This record gives sequence, structure tokens and C-alpha cells, in this order.
Amino acid sequence: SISDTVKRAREAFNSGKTRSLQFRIQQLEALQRMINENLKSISGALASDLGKNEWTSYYEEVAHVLEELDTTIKELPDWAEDEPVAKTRQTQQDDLYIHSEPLGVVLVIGAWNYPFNLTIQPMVGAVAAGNAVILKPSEVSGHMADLLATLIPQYMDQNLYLVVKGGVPETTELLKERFDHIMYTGSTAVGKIVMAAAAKHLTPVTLELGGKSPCYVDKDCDLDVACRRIAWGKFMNSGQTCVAPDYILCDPSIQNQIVEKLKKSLKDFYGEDAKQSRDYGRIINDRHFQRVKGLIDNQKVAHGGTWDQSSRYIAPTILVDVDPQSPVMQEEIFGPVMPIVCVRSLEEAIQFINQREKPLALYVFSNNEKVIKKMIAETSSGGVTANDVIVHITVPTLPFGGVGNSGMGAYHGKKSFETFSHRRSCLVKSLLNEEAHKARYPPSPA
Amino acid sequence: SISDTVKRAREAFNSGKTRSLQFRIQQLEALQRMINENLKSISGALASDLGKNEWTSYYEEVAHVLEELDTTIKELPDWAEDEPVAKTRQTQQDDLYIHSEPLGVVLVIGAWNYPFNLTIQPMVGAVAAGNAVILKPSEVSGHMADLLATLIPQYMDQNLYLVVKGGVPETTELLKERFDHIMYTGSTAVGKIVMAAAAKHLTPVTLELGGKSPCYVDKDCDLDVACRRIAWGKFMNSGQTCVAPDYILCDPSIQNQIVEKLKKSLKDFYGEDAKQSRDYGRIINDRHFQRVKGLIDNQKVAHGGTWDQSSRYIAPTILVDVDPQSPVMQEEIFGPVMPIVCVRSLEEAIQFINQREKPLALYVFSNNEKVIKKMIAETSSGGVTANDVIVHITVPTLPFGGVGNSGMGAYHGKKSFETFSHRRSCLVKSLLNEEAHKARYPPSPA
Ligand SMILES: NC(=O)c1ccc[n+]([C@@H]2O[C@H](COP(=O)([O-])OP(=O)(O)OC[C@H]3O[C@@H](n4cnc5c(N)ncnc54)[C@H](O)[C@@H]3O)[C@@H](O)[C@H]2O)c1
Ligand SMILES: NC(=O)c1ccc[n+]([C@@H]2O[C@H](COP(=O)([O-])OP(=O)(O)OC[C@H]3O[C@@H](n4cnc5c(N)ncnc54)[C@H](O)[C@@H]3O)[C@@H](O)[C@H]2O)c1
Repeated sequence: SISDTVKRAREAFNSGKTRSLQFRIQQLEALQRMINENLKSISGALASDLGKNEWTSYYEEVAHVLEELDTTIKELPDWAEDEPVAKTRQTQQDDLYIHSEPLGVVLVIGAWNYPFNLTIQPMVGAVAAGNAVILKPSEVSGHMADLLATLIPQYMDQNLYLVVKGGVPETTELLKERFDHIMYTGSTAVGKIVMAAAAKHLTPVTLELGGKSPCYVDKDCDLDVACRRIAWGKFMNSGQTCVAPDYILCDPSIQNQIVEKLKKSLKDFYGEDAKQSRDYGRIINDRHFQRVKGLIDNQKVAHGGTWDQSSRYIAPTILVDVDPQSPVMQEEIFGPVMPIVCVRSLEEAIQFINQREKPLALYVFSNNEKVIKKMIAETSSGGVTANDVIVHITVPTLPFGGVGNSGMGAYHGKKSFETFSHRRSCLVKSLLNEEAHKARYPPSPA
Repeated sequence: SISDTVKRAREAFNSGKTRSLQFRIQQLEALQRMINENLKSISGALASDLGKNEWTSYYEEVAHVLEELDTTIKELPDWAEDEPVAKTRQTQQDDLYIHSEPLGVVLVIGAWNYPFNLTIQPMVGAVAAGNAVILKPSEVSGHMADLLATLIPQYMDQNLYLVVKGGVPETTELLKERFDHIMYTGSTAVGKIVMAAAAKHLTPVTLELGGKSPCYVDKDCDLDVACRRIAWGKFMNSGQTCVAPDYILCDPSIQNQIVEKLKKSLKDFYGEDAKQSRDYGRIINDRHFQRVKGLIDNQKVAHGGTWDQSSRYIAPTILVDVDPQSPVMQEEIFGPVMPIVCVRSLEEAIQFINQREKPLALYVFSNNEKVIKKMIAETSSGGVTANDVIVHITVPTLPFGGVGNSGMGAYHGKKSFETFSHRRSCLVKSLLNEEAHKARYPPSPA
């Protein structure tokens, strides 16, 4: 069966229909009308999985896919043209260009936290490059899994773009098929499993994993604006975002000031009780609810610390004077718990960060430009945003991807089209004349 | 032991010395003077492994590395600079750019057919990107392995750039270590193993594997020039070249003409008897001598066919009316055997190619531009060259890589630098002011 589904998609790609640029634009526009016409359903699905509301849904997920769709629908023609290359002395009379072409069948494996985004956005790039795409939605956010399984065949081509539903068993069986590229977003442990399956077929993979994205706060920094931005990004989806400020690094002198401004900003967004605000989200499930909660134990709780097991609620909690060897500083906190670790100097912040796996993101808050550049020039991470948070992943002109444990590969905008296609180097010398190649053929000069 | 060597490099890389662009250039120039001061020895080692003479050693191998070095040394500074990115409406005031940075320790595993180039060339891009490099020379070309293992320590940094000699057991053990990138040039089967090992540490890999590079000769084509060019690339290293025109596909009407024109050029390069020409290479070893030799059995030998077991010689043999199901058409011929397979049309030539694993190269010879374009546009291969052979692999401005079975990743010139480094996206808003982001923070509008 799963095999039959993969076959159906490959044979249809072999038909050559996706070779038409016109076709891709129509499909892309189908995807676009699918979203617009079903915003309500998508929002509702999102509400049932993570308790989002019409606004957080659109602005945090859906609105990003739509910007992607718009960029690529408009630029695709330019992206598809043969890219000319710089000629060398030897190639002055020859054509040297780069030809892009579909890879074939791409597997897009999504995640639960942003179930609509982490599945449809990569797909925009995959359809743009002329590939057939098989979506494997996360089963953890089951409501969106179903919606996508129903919506896709109502708008997309039913032979080229297919949705496979299922948990671990369905995926494992699916990873035995042969794809020309596997896009995966999830955990570092499972990322390994994915790559290992791909090795058996020599298939290339794009891996967006995660880690602990540090957030360095410099003394010379408007702490009011700084903390207003940091709080937004950190509690945005109940702390469940891949490029979220996992923990704060700062000098002990501003330790408490950070705390006050954070809780201030918390009040401005969610009022006195977060559990009252409709804009605050709920944790995905019980297992994660227990693990995030357990991370607050034997810790110095300065704010928050309360939770509601029934609604899978966990109050915007802040922790102070945290021990880097404690569990909140040993695992990626995929929740609303903000630890604050203290470092005596910038040198100290850098050594700290560099003593751990490379993160998907790195943030620096400072008024001193030199501090911003020294942080960047001396650390390594997928992407970076100085004096803000999350935002770098939202710019089409900035490719999104990790390094080391944060993963490999990138994918927003044109970088998506490139990744889901092959870039073939062609040197054309249709000039079968002017054979001044004499010097290359033997016999060798005596 | 191998563990300690890897430790030496990783710690050395942590010292941060490669960061200095000045250091890199000195290590790049050092490598350059190693080549320039030891040409005789390099050629010697090539002679003993593949029976190459100073002329074929330089122009086929050594001279390509020297061009790469010359390009990177001159363009490194510009390649290293942060790359500005196009701003969006929402980011007009901010800084958006891409910062390149070393990955760490890079393992380069080379192949025997071109033992100097296949190790030192990818290394050039690795050193340029500020990484520490560990060379794993092919043991099969034993002489180049001992040469390299002694020359490197004399010119390069003895902590940063280290050579590891060994066969299977040593490489196996060596593949358990953690590297930040693995460059590999070899067979498809071993490529699958290298990537499997890679999976364990989530390390990215550049794989240049092989396949059977087709060569379609069109009717409307100057058969003289064509065959002159094809004979040169095909027999260049006793046929032992990764991008060599593996077999010819043509209309029977010219089946015999090509044969005549090929053997004519053969006379022009190696005289009447190739076993007499000093410009003709010898098969690496006995094992390969036998496999290649056997591909001539049960075949219609239209030229050559003689061989000397003692000197591992195999004459420039041609074969006509070859059956696709015969062993010469089932495996990549890594020798001087050139089969001719007939097809009734261009559409047919295309279907033949697509019905097989993707090749590293695809060559087209014709005077009709439209046939060249229709060919490229309907097939897929790593690279392509129209009306010549091998040549695209020699243009630095042209990235070299495969697709599907021919491998993943590319590595010439600047593309080499990009590949051995991390391209980190940065969004700098040193502007902690003009905070008109109100519309993004909760509570959602009523
Ligand atoms: N889901 C995400 O976006 C995500 C991303 C990064 C880190 N994390 C964090 O990592 C931890 C565990 O998260 P989780 O998402 O693994 O929990 P989970 O168990 O709820 O989700 C597991 C996902 O992994 C898949 N999977 C499990 N075994 C597999 C296998 N053997 N082969 C292929 N796929 C397999 C499942 O089918 C499932 O969809 C938590 O701290 C979580 O916050 C989650
Ligand atoms: N060497 C090349 O550049 C090359 C490239 C493409 C295709 N080929 C072809 O493929 C066929 C076999 O070639 P070959 O070079 O494998 O012959 P070979 O046995 O002489 O070379 C084997 C190489 O593979 C390595 N290897 C073997 N087992 C390994 C393992 N288990 N883990 C890691 N590395 C391991 C060896 O250490 C060795 O360097 C021939 O037809 C040949 O022409 C060779």
C-alpha cells in the first residue's frame, strides 16, 4: 500500500507533466486557494492541537506560508532560467551555464508544534522545482494531520501530491521506499534515523533539528525594549518553537532587572493570569506536559511555576541563578520555562556557548555594535538575529537551516527551489569548429 | 591511535588559528610550493601507480590543482566577506547578510585513478574555508599514498592538516570518529557506507561516486572532430576516468564510420601499436585488469582486444553491436573498452538514458542546437558537455557533482569554499529603537 502510494507518485512524475512551468504555477495557485478558502478549518485544527486562536494561527503560521507562496509564484520564471556562468580565457567562445531540474519524488516529514507551517511551506519549494511530493504530517498534532489529508486532494494534483498519515510504524515502512530527497524537521535523535534510512538509497536530506538557542544580553542594552522582544519570542507558542530563546546569558548585575521587565511584558500580553488570556497557548500533550513541568523542580522559581494538568497549561515561569548542569540546562526546553544563567564577561558567554552543540539560533542584545560582531565572529549557529528574536526565519531572502546538531541544509524562498532541484553544470561548445585544442592531444612534446 | 590524530586536529582547530585569513593564504601558498618543488616526485609516484609520464601527470592531474590554488588564493578575501542580502519592506532599516564560517574537521577520502588531484584538490577548498583537514589517501595507488604522507608534514601545519594511511580496517575505525564534513570520491557501494557512518554523527557528506556516462552522437555532426574529441577523453588514463564517455549511443547508419574515425585518431595519439606509446597509461592493478579484460569476452571486437597481463596493458579496444544486457553495459567500464550501442532515434537515445541510474556526465555531439537542448532538457546527470568530453570538470566557475547514484554535493572553485563552510544567515537590528512592532505582540485585536 504505502509502496503503491510512492509508485503512483513516481510514475506520475515520470509522465513529465511537472516539466511545464505553467503547470507548477497552477498547482501553486491551487495551494494558495486551498489556504484562503479554508482559514477557518485550519485555525480550528490548530486550536484543537495547541489551543491557538484565529490570530496566533494566521500570524504565527499560515501568514508565513502565504508570503512564501507569493514570492515564488512571482519569481519562479526567473528562478527556472538557465543561470549563466563566468567564462575563463579557455572558454571565451563557449557557453557555460547552470541548468536546474526536478529531483523527482520528495518526502516532506513535518513536526507537531507548527503542523501547518513545517509541512506546507517546504512543499511550496518542492512543487516549485517540479517534484512530486509526499507529505507525512505529524501524528502528534492529529487534528491537522486529518485536515491536511482531506484538503490536499481537493486542490492539488492527486497523482503528484499525496499525503500519507501515520505514526512511527507507518513512517518506518515509508522510509524504506526510494525518494530523491527527504525534507525532515524534528528531533536530533530521529534525524539520525532518517539520515541512516536515506543512506541506503544515497538520497540527499534537508534536516532541521534543534537544540538550545542562547540569548546573550549585554549590559549596554535598552533592557526595556530588549526584554519586551525576548518575552514575545519565548512564550509565543507556549515556548514550543525551534528558534526560540531557550535560556538567557547575562551579567549577574542585571539578573533581577531582566526578571522584572520580563514579567512586566508578560503582564502586557497575558494580563495578571496567563491562564485567562486567549492568546496564550497550551502544551501539545501529556508526555511533554510532564517533562517541561519536571524541569522546574529543585530550581529557584522567581515567577510563574504553576500549572493546570487538565488543560495542559504551564504558567509563564522564569528561573534564576540556574545551574548549567541542572536538567533545564541539559535539554531543549520546548515549553514556557526561561532559565537565566549568569556569566561574568562576554568572553565567558562565548566559551559557554562554544562548549555545547551548535544551536539552530543565537541571539545577541546590545547597543555596542562591536559586541554584536564579536559574538557572531566567534560562535557558530544555524542563523542569527541581533537585538530581536525569531524574525530571521521569516525573511524569504534569508535561507533557514542549522549546523552540526541543529541539522544540515536550508530552505526559505529561492534556497528552497535550489535545494529541491538539481543544479546541472553545462558547458556547451556547439562550435564543433575552430579546433585549437591541438596542445591537449598526445603525442607529448619530445 | 587514529582517535588521537583526530583529537590533535580538533583541538588545533579549537585554537582558532585558522580564523586568520592570513594564516589560510600562507597554508594555501605552502601547499603550492609543495607541488612546485616536488613535481618530479609527484610524476614519479604517478608513473609507478598508473604508468604516467611527466606530460600526462602534469596536464591531466597536477595542472588542475595548481589552477584551483591560484583561483582561491586570489579570490579568497572576497569569498570570505559577509554577503549582503536583498531587503524586504519589513526589513528596510536592518542589516541582512550571510556570514561564512569553518565547519571544523573535514575528512577527505580520495580515489586511486587520480590519487593526487582527488585528494589535494578538495583539500584546497577545505583549507580555504578555515577547516582542519585529515587526508585519507587511496591505498590502491600505494605510491602516491606514501609520497603524500611525507610531503604534507614538510609544508603544511603539522596540527591542522594530517594524513592517515590505510586500507579498509583503518578507514572503518577512522569513520567512527566525529568530523564536521566528509568528502568522498569513490564507488557507489562504498559511498553508501560512508554516508551510513556519517548518519551516526549527523555529519554532512560530499559524495562523488560514478556511473555510466552516455555519449550520444547525432547524424548531423562533423564525425571527424567529434570522434577526435571522444577518443581523447575515453582513453585518457587507460579509460580510468570518472567522467569518461563510457559508451556511445548512435544510429547504425554511422555505426561503422565512428569506428573508422576513432581508430584513426587512436593512430594519431599512440601510433600503430599503443603498447609502444609512452603516452598510454597502464591499468592500476591485477584485479581491475581482469574485470575490464573479461568485458571483452563474447563480444564483437571491431578494434584492439589484445592485452598484456604482465604490464597490465589492455589495448584501445572497440566493440560494435553491443547488447545492453551484456556485462559491459551493466557496469561502469573503468578501462579502455569502448562499446557502441545503436538506437533508431533521439527520443530512443533519451529513453535509454532515463531508464538507467543518473550518470556523473552526459555528452552530446551534434551541429543541431535544438538536439543539444532537447537532450539536456529531458535527461539528468551530474554535469554536461556538448560537442566535447571531460572539459566541464575543468572550469572552476563550474561546480562539479553528481545526482542520484553519481553522488550528492559539488566542489569546484568558490562552490568548494561554500561547501566546506557554514553559510550563517544574520539579521542585525542593532537598532534597538524605532520599535513599531506593536502589531505583533498580544493581546490580539478584538
Ligand atoms: N516535534 C518537534 O518539532 C520537536 C523538535 C525538536 C525537539 N523536540 C523535543 O524533543 C523531545 C521529544 O520530542 P518528540 O517530538 O520526539 O516527541 P513525540 O514522541 O511526541 O514525537 C515523536 C515523533 O517522532 C517520530 N518517530 C519516532 N520514532 C521514529 C522512528 N523510529 N522512525 C521514524 N520516526 C520516528 C514519531 O512517529 C513522532 O511523529 C521534546 O523535548 C520535544 O520538545 C520536538
Ligand atoms: N577508485 C575509483 O575512483 C572508482 C570510482 C568509481 C568506480 N570505480 C569502479 O568500481 C569497481 C570497484 O572499484 P574499487 O575502487 O572499489 O576497487 P578496489 O577494491 O581496488 O578499491 C576499494 C577502495 O574501497 C575501500 N573500501 C572498501 N571497503 C570499505 C569499507 N568497508 N569501508 C570503507 N571503505 C572501504 C578500500 O579501502 C579501497 O581504497 C571497479 O569497476 C572500479 O573501476 C572505482
